[PDB]
Amino acid sequence: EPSYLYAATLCAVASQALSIDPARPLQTLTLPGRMPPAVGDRFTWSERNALLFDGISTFNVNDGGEMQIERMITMYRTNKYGDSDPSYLNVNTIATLSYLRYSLRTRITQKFPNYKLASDGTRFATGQAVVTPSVIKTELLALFEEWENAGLVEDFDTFKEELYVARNKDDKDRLDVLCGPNLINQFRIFAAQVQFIL
Amino acid sequence: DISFNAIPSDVRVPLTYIEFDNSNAVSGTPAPRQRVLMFGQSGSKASAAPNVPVRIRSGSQASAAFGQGSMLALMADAFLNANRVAELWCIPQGNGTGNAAVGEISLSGTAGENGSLVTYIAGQRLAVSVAAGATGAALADLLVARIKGQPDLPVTAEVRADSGDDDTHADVVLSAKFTGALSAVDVRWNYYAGETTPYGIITAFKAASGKNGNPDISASIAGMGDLQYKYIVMPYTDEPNLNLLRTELQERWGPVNQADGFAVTVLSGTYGDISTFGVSRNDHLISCMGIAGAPEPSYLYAATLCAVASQALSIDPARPLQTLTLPGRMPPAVGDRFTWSERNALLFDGISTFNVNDGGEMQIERMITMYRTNKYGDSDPSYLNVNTIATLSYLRYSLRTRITQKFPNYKLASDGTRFATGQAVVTPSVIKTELLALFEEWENAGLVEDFDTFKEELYVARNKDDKDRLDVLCGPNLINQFRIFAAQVQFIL
Amino acid sequence: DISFNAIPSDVRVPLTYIEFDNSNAVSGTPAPRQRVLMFGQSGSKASAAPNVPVRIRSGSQASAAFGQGSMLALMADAFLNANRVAELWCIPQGNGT
Amino acid sequence: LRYSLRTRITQKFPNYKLASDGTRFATGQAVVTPSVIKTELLALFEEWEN
Repeated sequence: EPSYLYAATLCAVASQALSIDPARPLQTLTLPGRMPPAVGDRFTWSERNALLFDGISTFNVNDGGEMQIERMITMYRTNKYGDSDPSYLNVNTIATLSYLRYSLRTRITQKFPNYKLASDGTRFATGQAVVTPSVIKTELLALFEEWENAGLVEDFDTFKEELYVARNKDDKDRLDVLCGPNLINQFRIFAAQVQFIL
Repeated sequence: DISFNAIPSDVRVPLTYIEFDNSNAVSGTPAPRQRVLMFGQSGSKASAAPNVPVRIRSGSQASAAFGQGSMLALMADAFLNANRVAELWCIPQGNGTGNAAVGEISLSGTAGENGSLVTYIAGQRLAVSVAAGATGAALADLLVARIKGQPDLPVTAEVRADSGDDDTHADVVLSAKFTGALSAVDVRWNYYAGETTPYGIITAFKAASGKNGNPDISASIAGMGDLQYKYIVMPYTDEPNLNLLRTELQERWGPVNQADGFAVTVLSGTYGDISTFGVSRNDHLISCMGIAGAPEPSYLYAATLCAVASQALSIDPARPLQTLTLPGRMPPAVGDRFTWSERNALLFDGISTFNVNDGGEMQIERMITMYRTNKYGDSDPSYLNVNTIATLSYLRYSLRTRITQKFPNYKLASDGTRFATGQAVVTPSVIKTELLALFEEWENAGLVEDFDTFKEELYVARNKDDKDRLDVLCGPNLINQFRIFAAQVQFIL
Repeated sequence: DISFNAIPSDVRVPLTYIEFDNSNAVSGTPAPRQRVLMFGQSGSKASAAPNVPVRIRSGSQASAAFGQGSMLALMADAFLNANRVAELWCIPQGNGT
Repeated sequence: LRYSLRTRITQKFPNYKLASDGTRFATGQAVVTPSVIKTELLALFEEWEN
């Protein structure tokens, strides 16, 4: 079949998997109703691994004429000055980054409109709309827990330690927020050494 | 939130949605199916394609497809008579270098009594009625008629006249249907007790000189297949074919293919040859049972040995094979059987040994691999037993089957992660508990030993170099067979 | 972290990889096989060439291989009647002046 | 004793990487500090002390 049909079906199943769970690996999902390449014209294990190194995603042809997904990877292998960066290797990484940005944009634009930021020592009342760096920091930690129950952010203690929310000393009316992504990782490869004792 | 599949989080139709998940369904591990592949040889007029794996379910079908009387047909018949449940594959190898003639039978003399003559060729027994006052030419004609009457003989025979002044003496020339290093067959007279030859007949067997060459297993391995192929019989015993099989079996034994195998062979020859072969091979994926003076050819014993081993180790891998019998396999004649010292020396060489029970039944003393030294020159018992190899293969199969089924596509995280109750997240602690549960499972099954050390030495950790990987280092402490049993009385009077 | 033998590190294909290693696979020490070599003399038949080590397994085979009534025939006969389990090797020394 | 210890050293520690005692080697990493070899030798000494 022509390439665009495979592209359409793969995008459909990928959208399903990533919308149901952004950080779920697309390892065993199948392309429904798509004819695989004939036997003797399929990449072996070594070819698939080499292609995954090069940047092109792979696919497995399981028994029953079904076409799976294997590892969807983004064509990102070279850092800015040459080098080799895996921070965008998994499509799950970029998808989860997009989901986190979406959720944080929604929460900030919903819970904090028309508020008035102030220094942490401000004696703001209970109902008054004032958000100190400490208040927004606690809100961010609670929100991080809110998408920690549903996975997707792995560690918490390192996130709390490295979370740096500060008032912008120059100019005004913006919180300089720097947070380690602490993105979760997908169970892709299992390596086990038996080392029998006898 | 439960990690769902095929239930979008962006659904708002109020109809209920139920999902069937095939993960976390099978408990324990399914018992592997018994797959045995025999690298036999096919004679002429064989309708099966050489160097192509073919499934065969009946001995007659194997003979029809692989050529009638070919050694592969006999191997298949022996295997099927010794084992039925095991799924059987076979790959013919065509024919190899070497002359097609085996030897000559000189049946000279003049009948003195009115008895019978029995000739045992390739194990198969042939009976000829001996009439009183009959010459040897008539008996040779009757014997060659008997040989042609039995298609299952790997060798076909033709009568040749005296070519001399004498008249009674006549020759029976044998010619193997398959041309290979195993084309030579064993010919004897009066094997079973109570049988005897008449006084007049003088029997002799002139073995033709020449060492034939086994066919190369090159196209056979290049198209062997990708199935499990638990056991791989190998009638051939020369260096290059076994080296090729070593390369293939060591590639399979590695973690990049995950499919395990074992190469069961038999050698028939002088004790020195068997000992040299055993000390020279040194491959911990191959086993051999040396025999001397075997009435049947080597491959016929190899088929039954593989059948019995496959059944007895698929029933329970760690269970030894001290008593498992070889059904219908003719033992060597008394006086040539290995004594206790010879069998112990063979067990310390690398060649497996056999015990002949009262009545002629053959039994397995101890079947072992060829592992006798480490990478260094020092000795090593780690891979000594075939049971160790079978149990390790089963353990790898069990662990792979459980891991690829319970955690198909999950998300790894550190141990201290507050994921949901039903969320599909794997942590080092989760994998440790899962591995401990599976270890208890096969300990209750009875394939392993002490659990405290397994729990203490089980180490599961995320790879700091590359993510999306879990590194697991465990110690199973395999269960050990009963083997010998030494006791000192220390009686008190 | 762990040094995995024969497992290809730096790999991407999603599967399961399991390897067996003999490190920490032997307890105590394996039982050393006892081997005895004799520097005896042979004559008469002496089918085996002198100064050639022969794994001899029986007294009759020694007599037929080292000549009847030779030093090595008697020595191997005496040894094998005392310790059959040991692995034996004989080296004939030809003839002495 | 030499036979047993040669077998033990040639089997238990092939392709390892020794280091000073204060090294921060991981649990599974192939590192044998002098202290590790000392404890292993004492355990082996017990193994042929029983």
